[PDB]
Amino acid sequence: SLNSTGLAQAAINGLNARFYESSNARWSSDEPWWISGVALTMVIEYMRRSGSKEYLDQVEDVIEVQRQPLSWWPSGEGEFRADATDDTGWWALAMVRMYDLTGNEDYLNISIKDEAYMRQWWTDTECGGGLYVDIQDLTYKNAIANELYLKLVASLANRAPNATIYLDRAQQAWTWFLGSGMINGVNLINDGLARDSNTGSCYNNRLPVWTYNQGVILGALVELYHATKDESYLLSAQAIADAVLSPSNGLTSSSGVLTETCEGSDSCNQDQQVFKGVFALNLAELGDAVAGASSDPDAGQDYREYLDTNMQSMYANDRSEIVPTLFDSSTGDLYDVSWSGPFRNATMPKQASAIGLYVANI
Ligand SMILES: OC[C@H]1O[C@H](O[C@H]2[C@@H](O)[C@H](O)[C@@H](CO)O[C@@H]2O)[C@@H](O)[C@@H](O)[C@@H]1O
Ligand SMILES: OC[C@H]1O[C@H](O)[C@@H](O)[C@@H](O)[C@@H]1O
Repeated sequence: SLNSTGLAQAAINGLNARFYESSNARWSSDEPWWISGVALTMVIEYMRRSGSKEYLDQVEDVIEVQRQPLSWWPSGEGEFRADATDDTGWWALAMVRMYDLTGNEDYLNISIKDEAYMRQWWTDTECGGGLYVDIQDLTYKNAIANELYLKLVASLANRAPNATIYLDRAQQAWTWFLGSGMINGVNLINDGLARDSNTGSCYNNRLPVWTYNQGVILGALVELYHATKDESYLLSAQAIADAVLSPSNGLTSSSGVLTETCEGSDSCNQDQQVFKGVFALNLAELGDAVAGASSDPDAGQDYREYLDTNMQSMYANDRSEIVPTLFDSSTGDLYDVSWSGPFRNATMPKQASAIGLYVANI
């Protein structure tokens, strides 16, 4: 009915025409640096699922420049090692995807360097495990930094030469995450952990439920299944997904459209504008593993129909075409944050989220 591959390329062309900076090999320097790594992930995954290699040259140029020691964190010594573990995690998983697309061991070596870098802030003395997100302060063990790390060690357990240690690290990380309390009573993941003032024990801080905190964990459990052939990991991922799928949990609208919790008040900041695309791409990873792990043709079809239903709503209601000029013949599509509301503007985080949903249906 619809060509998700064609609309994905048009969305990537719209991302490049309005937000790419050739002089810096980066999308929107006025936006967070880690979202540029998410945009790189979506472009690499587009090329992987579609078999195309249009943006290969552009993406290697981005890596070569962003590999260098960051001006705001020279102690990281480059290779995407930043002042925050989650920032490093986004780029590390992008290198895992580039290694899957090209097979170049160079990109896998970056993810290995990033794993050892992030492990430096894993402590068993607080919360019984987990790593911090604020490297400079060490005051928060949130969900995203531990979900990105868990998916990284689980991915290296399937690709790295010394994969046994990465499997043990991933198995012990999922054990800590499941026992941390971040997964609440409805199988949704709150934002992070809080520390008791007197006892020191950690507990769910009951902070907002973000869509991207229910996606990265799915890809981690998928990789944990590919490394162990244990369908128990998928069943855990299906429970988290099914909770997001249920309209009674507030994440799925009555029309069946994914809605971030800030969309109602129109207060989604620069970070939250990209959350939805991250979940969609990871949900496609979970659906692909579920359909292959069983013989039922209807396996994972609930997840495919959801991504399809969300695509048509974003197409019909959130799309906007770039105006071609007599000097600038750049064609492409632009998208806002609400996958069902109206198009009012378009920024790079919302554009990257739109690409993720199109790629999640290829
Ligand atoms: O006051 C700091 C600010 O950041 C922390 O939230 C981070 C992350 O855990 C959240 O998922 C996203 C959501 O926008 O923002 C940060 O990256 C928390 O300490 C949060 O309470 C706070 O607003
Ligand atoms: O309250 C839980 C959590 O919320 C804050 O936003 C963070 O900065 C942490 O320091 C704290 O532990």
